[PDB]
Amino acid sequence: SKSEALLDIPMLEQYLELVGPKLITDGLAVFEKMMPGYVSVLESNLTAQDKKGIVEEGHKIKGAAGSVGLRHLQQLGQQIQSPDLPAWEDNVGEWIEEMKEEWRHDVEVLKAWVAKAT
Ligand SMILES: [Zn+2]
Repeated sequence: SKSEALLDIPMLEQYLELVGPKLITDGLAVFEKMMPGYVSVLESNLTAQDKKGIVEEGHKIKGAAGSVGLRHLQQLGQQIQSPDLPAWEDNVGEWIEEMKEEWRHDVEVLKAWVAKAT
């Protein structure tokens, strides 16, 4: 059930048919190199209590993750960039830490899925 929950399987299956696995795996390699810096910027903005900085970085990750089918990371970045939500002030530091702790795992789950599908 982890593949279904963390990845966008319909999008990935259509992508495999249209482009093949190489564009997905190359995109994923770029995502892995940029994510350490994206999460560090989220954290430094959280410390500075810079709301615009946090929302801007959330939006960048949302797009980045959605491009490679990381549906749950995309949903976290959607929540991070949504200060209109009643729970935002209470939970944005929790969603930041959740992202920090899990993104490498979510990348390993997509790598395995692409390996099995191909
Ligand atoms: Zn999570």
